[PDB]
Amino acid sequence: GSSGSSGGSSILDRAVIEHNLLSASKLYNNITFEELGALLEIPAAKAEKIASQMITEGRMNGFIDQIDGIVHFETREASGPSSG
Repeated sequence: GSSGSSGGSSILDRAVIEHNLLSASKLYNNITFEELGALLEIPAAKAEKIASQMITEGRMNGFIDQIDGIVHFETREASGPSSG
């Protein structure tokens, strides 16, 4: 299984990615690791881990879809199904 797996390569501004992740979460309703990484200029592997790390860090709200490999971001003014 030839997977990306990007350890150390670029030490770009990690803060930017963190914010960008939050910015995109408020911008792009949904984006893939490939695109997300292209936005942060980072690899999907990094954006994937970062995205996941962000959620775990509480920085980002939502979950990562491994079924479609898309990052599910939260949208302003949202809750879900009708509770009751």
